[PDB]
Amino acid sequence: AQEFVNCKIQPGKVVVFIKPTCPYCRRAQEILSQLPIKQGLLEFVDITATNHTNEIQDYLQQLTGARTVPRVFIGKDCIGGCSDLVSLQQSGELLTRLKQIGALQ
Repeated sequence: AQEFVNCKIQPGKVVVFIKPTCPYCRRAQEILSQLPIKQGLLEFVDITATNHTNEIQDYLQQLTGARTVPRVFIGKDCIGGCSDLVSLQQSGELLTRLKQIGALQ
């Protein structure tokens, strides 16, 4: 399953692949949704609701360098997982990363 993730991301959206069975996806949800971002851009896309985690996660491994979730895509740039997301929040690098894609408002 390649097209699901591939077509779900675009530039000029903050797409995030998640599963509700990751405790880490709940972190990323507050972490990201705490920040003032263009309405509709933050989209937590699911990897078990409508698909095959097992396939998509492996595809994400190839496409982004890691399979483990949450997996934040700030406008066709995968920033990494929640470990990286924490740096970019605390360092503030995330804010710059986002506003390029026309997010913060």
